[PDB]
Amino acid sequence: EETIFSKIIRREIPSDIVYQDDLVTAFRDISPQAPTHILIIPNILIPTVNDVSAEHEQALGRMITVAAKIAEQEGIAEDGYRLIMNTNRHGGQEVYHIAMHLLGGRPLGPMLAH
Amino acid sequence: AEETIFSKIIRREIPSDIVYQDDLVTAFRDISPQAPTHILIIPNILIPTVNDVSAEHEQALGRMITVAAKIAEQEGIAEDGYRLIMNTNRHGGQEVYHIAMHLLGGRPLGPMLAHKG
Ligand SMILES: Nc1nc2c(ncn2[C@@H]2O[C@H](COP(=O)(O)O)[C@@H](O)[C@H]2O)c(=O)[nH]1
Ligand SMILES: Nc1nc2c(ncn2[C@@H]2O[C@H](COP(=O)(O)O)[C@@H](O)[C@H]2O)c(=O)[nH]1
Repeated sequence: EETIFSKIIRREIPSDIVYQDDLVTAFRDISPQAPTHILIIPNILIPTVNDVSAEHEQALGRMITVAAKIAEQEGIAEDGYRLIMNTNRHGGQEVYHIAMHLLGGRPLGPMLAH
Repeated sequence: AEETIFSKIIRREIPSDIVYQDDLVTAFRDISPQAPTHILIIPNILIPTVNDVSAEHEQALGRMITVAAKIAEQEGIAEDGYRLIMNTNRHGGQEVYHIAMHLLGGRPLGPMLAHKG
């Protein structure tokens, strides 16, 4: 059940890719929600965070280490930012290939609508 | 940087109720829960901010997520769904300078950002 994210990874549909290595691809979100909104995803199809196992841990860590790098080069590192992963209906997960959202460029919070 | 109370939680130097701990990570309930499940997963090493992460941390960072997934399932929220959030510095609203992943769930969580601008 490949999603559009695998075609993005493979440069078979256009996207603004900001970083890629053998574990991870990062690209700008097509419907951004903050001045910076970048997605960082594993190059392998893992549909939900429920599907992760210990073998994925390096790629999972790289997603965070890559978001940090990207936060710096976006000029958002000092003022700050948020990283978010959504899972299933309560999380609002829309694409079934795991993704960390990097959000920033302005004060962001609260974590959840009250 | 100096240690936060989380260090004393991890080291069991302070009274606590740890939900999970291994070589790499520790998890415990937030003191001010923002959802029916609100559990923090943190590395056992002081990393003040996400800006302080390096390659050598990638295994512990990955463990934070595989552990979040394990806890979400133990909590009965894995199928319904959940959010993992990490906050950094002022714009993220980071209150404690030891990195933490928030596992939030137990209800429909609303928009990913309530202030959507
Ligand atoms: N660049 C790009 N972004 C997408 C595409 N499809 C979805 N997105 C973005 O990625 C997010 C999907 O992550 P999820 O909703 O699964 O957490 C959505 O917020 C959406 O804005 C796409 O085909 N191209
Ligand atoms: N159990 C517990 N939770 C705390 C303590 N101090 C802060 N917290 C929770 O952990 C979060 C700190 O993470 P941050 O705000 O840095 O993302 C806060 O939202 C707060 O609710 C504490 O001493 N004990």
